[PDB]
Amino acid sequence: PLESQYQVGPLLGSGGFGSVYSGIRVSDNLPVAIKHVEKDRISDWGETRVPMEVVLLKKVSSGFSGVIRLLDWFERPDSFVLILERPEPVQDLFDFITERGALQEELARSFFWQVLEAVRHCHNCGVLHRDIKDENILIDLNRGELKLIDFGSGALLKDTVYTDFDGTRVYSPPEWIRYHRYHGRSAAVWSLGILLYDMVCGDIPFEHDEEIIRGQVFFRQRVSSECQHLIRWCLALRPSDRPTFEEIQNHPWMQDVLLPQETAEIHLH
Repeated sequence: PLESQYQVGPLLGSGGFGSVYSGIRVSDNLPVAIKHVEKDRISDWGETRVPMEVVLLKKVSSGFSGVIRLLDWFERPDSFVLILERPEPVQDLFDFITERGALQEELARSFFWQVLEAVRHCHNCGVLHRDIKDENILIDLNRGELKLIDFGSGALLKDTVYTDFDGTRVYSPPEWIRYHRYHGRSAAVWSLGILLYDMVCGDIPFEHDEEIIRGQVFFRQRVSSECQHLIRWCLALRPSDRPTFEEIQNHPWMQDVLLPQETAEIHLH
């Protein structure tokens, strides 16, 4: 009885992922997020049959990490309901960048670093997010911690080729655009390059398919030579030419990252 143990609040948003509401667990007042997904709207089912998203979240929800955890879930006649962790106060990265514009490199470094740690955690747990972008990143404004949300387009990680994709197009790699084929890790690295550019310039680098495949990056804001270098590396046209997660985190631009709490004290408080 999901109706008894949770006090529903306002709608946080809705879209491809379904409808998400703010909530509070009547039990201990723990703040949560309640996600509703209609069964007719989900193609990927995992293993009882449940949306892949539930399988994915269970694999990454154990222990602490930078990914929003699955607290519990319920099946309804025509839909599934997922109870998600909800930090507070929070603002998604998209809104934060829309209000502040381009982010100082020190802040982008801390944020980017945390996203990398979150993605490594998922990959380490056999999960590929496939829709990494500012809209799917939550910022705990008081602790300065980022959290990954929406695994609805994800998949179990594998070393073989992927021929299916339903994530955000302007964040998808040239190989998906041209051949409808991509490998997990290298496609993730490309989306991380889009994300980083987004953070330091205030907007994404490419809008049309032709720009994605051309792959030339133009900087609309002042960005250090080292950051520009990391961005162009993540956005290498040839998948194998992109850096591994280890190479990204060992990159000159990624050194001396601030701690989440310092980050909040200096940039968010």
